[PDB]
Amino acid sequence: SAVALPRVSGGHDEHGHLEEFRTDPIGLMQRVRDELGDVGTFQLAGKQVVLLSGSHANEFFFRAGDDDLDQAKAYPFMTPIFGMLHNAALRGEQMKGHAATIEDQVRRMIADWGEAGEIDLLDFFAELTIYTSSACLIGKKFRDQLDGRFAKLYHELERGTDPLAYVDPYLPIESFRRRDEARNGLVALVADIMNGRIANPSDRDMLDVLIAVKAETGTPRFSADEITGMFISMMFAGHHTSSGTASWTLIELMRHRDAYAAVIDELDELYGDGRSVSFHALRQIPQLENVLKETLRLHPPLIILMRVAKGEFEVQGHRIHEGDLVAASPAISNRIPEDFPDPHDFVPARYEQPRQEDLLNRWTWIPFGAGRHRCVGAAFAIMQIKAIFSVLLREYEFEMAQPPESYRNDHSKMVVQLAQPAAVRYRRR
Ligand code: HEM
Repeated sequence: SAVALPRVSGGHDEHGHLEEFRTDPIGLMQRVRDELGDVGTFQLAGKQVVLLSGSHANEFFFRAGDDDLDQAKAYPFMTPIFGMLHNAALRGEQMKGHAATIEDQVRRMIADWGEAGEIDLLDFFAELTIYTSSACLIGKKFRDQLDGRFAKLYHELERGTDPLAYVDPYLPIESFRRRDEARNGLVALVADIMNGRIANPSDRDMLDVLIAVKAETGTPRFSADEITGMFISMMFAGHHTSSGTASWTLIELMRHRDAYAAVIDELDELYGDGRSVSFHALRQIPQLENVLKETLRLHPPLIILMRVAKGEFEVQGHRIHEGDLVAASPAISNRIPEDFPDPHDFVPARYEQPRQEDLLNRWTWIPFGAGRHRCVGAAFAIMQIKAIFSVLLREYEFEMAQPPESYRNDHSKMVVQLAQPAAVRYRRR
């Protein structure tokens, strides 16, 4: 019985649909839903990906236990990179402080901005998010010993996630080589901070905690190599997502001056009570929030969510087998026509009380995913954007220095990022 799941057209290239997935993954995924519907597959090298879409299919996907759809082995490119977080830095009691930390990191970042100038959205926000994450999730003391170097290396790590990892995480290609060398540079970086603390024993941070943990032998339990990895781990899920979202929030505001105007008036109005960013970032900021939600629907940082099937299951009559990669796609589900009218349109109103399309499509509006394993950093990420823009939009006004269309994502790697250049002009309000 040579029966198989329905497969999307194409896949002609050497590694099937891989070549396409590295160029236009969203187009490939839309063609799957368009030709096959809710359940369809495409081939990534040797592996088959079972792409689920639509409310019913996604519900099955998100309500499944880690015993059915495991995430652990779904992203082999993470092994070389790495080599819970919630308890350490995401406790609600900590949000207020993180709001202040973030505000401080932003003001520090733009400190040399002056009157007017230009920045690159990817460069600015990517580095800014390294500082906010490192400062909040690990500690300011640690962040203060970091600079553009750490950021540049961390970026090489993210550019080391070419879909070819599904063939082998250690292929002798350039991106995988750069990835390994970059991590080697991150260890040298962390080791230097570690030796400074040991040679010269106060506010304590997560690095202090990891350095102090002793093995039963009495010897320290973690090496510089292991600490760097854990640190890379703590910041990975929150870095490229925040950087990208921040970039696309400013891009959309700039593309739609009407939304920009509204956000600005509301911020000046909100802050008119004299309270701080750490006070307002934890509280409602409607216009800004709806622009954010609309930015996440149109440009979700994770365009595909992966899993490895453990058992034998059936989704809408189609049979999934153990070993199959099962996948959900926020890029695709977030634009399903019947759930989000004019899906390709930037319509913040979509989330105002009268519609709240985000809450009426619990299994389709999945920029943060859904179910039990819905992004645990969601509240932090929202607070961060509020905190970041409360500072930027009040101090500076922005404008595009390139055609509106040239602002787009780079889909060559599993981790999505803004293509360059992404130049933007700024000027003090
Ligand atoms: C607005 C920016 C962000 C977006 C769109 C986002 C989105 C997501 C999505 C879609 C998932 C689920 C992935 C899957 O189902 O395979 C996820 C998981 C996760 N995110 Fe985020 N995230 C963002 C920011 C952050 C930040 C800033 C942090 C760190 C404070 C973070 C930490 C995590 C963690 C730890 C998980 C794993 C959750 C679990 O499996 O239980 N995220 N995120």
